[PDB]
Amino acid sequence: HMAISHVQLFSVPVSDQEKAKDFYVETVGFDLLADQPGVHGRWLQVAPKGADTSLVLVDWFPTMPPGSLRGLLLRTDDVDADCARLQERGVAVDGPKNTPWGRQAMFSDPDGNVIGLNQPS
Amino acid sequence: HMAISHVQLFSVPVSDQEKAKDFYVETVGFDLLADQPGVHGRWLQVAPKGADTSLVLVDWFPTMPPGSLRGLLLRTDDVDADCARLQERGVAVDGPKNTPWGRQAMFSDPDGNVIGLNQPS
Ligand SMILES: COC(=O)[C@H](O)[C@@](C)(O)[C@@]12O[C@]13c1cc(O)c4c(c1N[C@H]2C#C/C=C\C#C[C@H]3O)C(=O)c1c(ccc(O)c1O)C4=O
Ligand SMILES: COC(=O)[C@H](O)[C@@](C)(O)[C@@]12O[C@]13c1cc(O)c4c(c1N[C@H]2C#C/C=C\C#C[C@H]3O)C(=O)c1c(ccc(O)c1O)C4=O
Repeated sequence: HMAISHVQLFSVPVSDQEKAKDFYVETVGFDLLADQPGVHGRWLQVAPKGADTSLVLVDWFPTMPPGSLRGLLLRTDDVDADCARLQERGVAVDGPKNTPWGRQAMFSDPDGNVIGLNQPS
Repeated sequence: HMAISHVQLFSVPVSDQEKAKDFYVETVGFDLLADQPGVHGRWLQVAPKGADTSLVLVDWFPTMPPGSLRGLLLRTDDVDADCARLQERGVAVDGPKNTPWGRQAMFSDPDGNVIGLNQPS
């Protein structure tokens, strides 16, 4: 019986990392956990405050070109307010629409990776 | 401040969903959270028991070809016992090795997506 407790982190492919940083931290409001050298380049690691699973903003996997990532869904406690905030902050939002699984919206980062919001029922 | 609490889920590109599911559920030991019809096909969702962030094994994003995903790291309380459990079930493992950020190991799913394991020091 495996001792795996959770996903520590996964990777999002970006091109300009400084730009991605400011987007995920200032615009989307993630916490900046680490920004330092890593083995294949600059390790840039972000997460919603207090979450167990963080995201790494990388540029070193050929198999994941910048902006390729889809099907990422972020849980929020208030999808209307978050959409209002994003729009305020100069991001294009698609939604919020209702769905069988909660109230949802979509937007994209500066490379074109597509991020969902979901507030469950 | 944004009302985003955590990443609800993210996507892992696969070809055969029935193989993938058996791999993640039987080999890697995840719980099966859903196996049901979705928008763009079959919705198949796996997570470590207890965990906030879950994984969807999808086939339908052209920008994420099967087996293309990298830089996924799973947190575990016993990487040594995990690597030996994986090995006895037919999985080629690279590790464990000590790194600055914990004891770490690596393996691929049937499609070639590279999963990491990490037990912190
Ligand atoms: C082909 O797969 C790989 O290159 C690796 O085997 C990985 C993906 O698995 C990997 O070893 C990598 C790796 C590189 C890093 O620079 C770091 C890390 C690292 N672990 C694996 C993970 C990953 C996500 C993108 C990557 C890269 C590898 O270069 C870290 O884990 C790490 C780091 C910093 C603070 C942490 O708390 C931490 O956990 C960190 O800088
Ligand atoms: C069509 O919209 C999109 O392209 C977007 O990618 C999302 C983010 O909006 C996406 O709409 C998708 C989507 C399809 C689904 O079939 C589901 C869902 C779904 N939401 C978004 C999510 C995603 C990850 C891969 C996908 C694709 C879209 O088809 C769900 O969110 C969902 C589902 C089942 C139980 C849940 O608790 C749940 O949250 C579920 O079946």
